[PDB]
Amino acid sequence: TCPFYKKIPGTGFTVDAFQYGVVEGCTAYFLTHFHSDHYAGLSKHFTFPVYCSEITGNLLKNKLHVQEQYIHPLPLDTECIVNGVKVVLLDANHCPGAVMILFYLPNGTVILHTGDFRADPSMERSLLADQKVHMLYLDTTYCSPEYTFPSQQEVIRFAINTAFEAVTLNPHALVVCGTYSIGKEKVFLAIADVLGSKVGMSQEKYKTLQCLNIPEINSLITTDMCSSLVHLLPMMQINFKGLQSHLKKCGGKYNQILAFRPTGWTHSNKFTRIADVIPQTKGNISIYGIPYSEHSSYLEMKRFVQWLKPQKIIPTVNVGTWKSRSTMEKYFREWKLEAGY
Ligand code: NI
Repeated sequence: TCPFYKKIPGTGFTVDAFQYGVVEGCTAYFLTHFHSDHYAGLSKHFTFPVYCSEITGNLLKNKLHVQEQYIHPLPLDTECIVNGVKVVLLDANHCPGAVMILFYLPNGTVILHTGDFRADPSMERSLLADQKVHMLYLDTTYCSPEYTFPSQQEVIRFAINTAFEAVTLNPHALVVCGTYSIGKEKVFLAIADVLGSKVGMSQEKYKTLQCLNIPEINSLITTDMCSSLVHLLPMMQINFKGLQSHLKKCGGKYNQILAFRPTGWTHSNKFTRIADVIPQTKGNISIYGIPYSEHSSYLEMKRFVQWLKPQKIIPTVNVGTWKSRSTMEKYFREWKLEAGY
């Protein structure tokens, strides 16, 4: 059955709760963003109201084939009424169309659900600053002090300079960027822009990108692989074997590959700065691991929560084991004692 952390008290609302069949009591199903763990169970066969951003709605319609009558897109940063309750959707700084939701309960309680997010100081001057938040449903993906990473901008700058140098040294090199879902689009779009190229990709991936309300998208992406010097491939193909194979497929138009695997955290975050990063190399193919994160680091999460000062925290990630929950509760108490709430 639907866990308590996906229910919003004093409403018949749920969030990211599509895998449990019909939820008893539920009159409106919110979807924070289009990642398969969160949407799991939604399909053309779902017949209840789904509330979401416009971008998430485009994806639901076109990729999952959910019928249009059941999709209720809402604009950002706007007070809206859903089934008699005031809500606001905010940018989560995660992947395209990802939202946090603010719920104003009839009794006067205020609840923030972060969905998946990457906490940032610009969220300190949104509609959140205007009133007290009593309860916080928190993306606790990286809630442990070992999880540090550079800013998105440091990582993009590194990627840009690396790619520009390699292709100026060898104008017959191909750049490849690995991908599995939506998110991290800036990696491949910034590389292409410094090289004066469009990004080439499969038909399914192109269809996905065409839903995302990215300005000038038609000038940036194509399905003609031939005509482009940055290609997207599935993450699973980003290895020496898959990359040599792809290079045979392109018809001797390129004689070298430089490939980027955007990952989350891995253990080498604990020593190496972004400037020290060096690739793995086998012959005429080089692979760079770059920690481009769309989740809060420990320090970013801590700052956001210390600012917000919620009366209660409800974790939404890593809640499946008692050890993880116990560990997280310890960090929440520390933050509360340091900050005086
Ligand atoms: Ni996500």
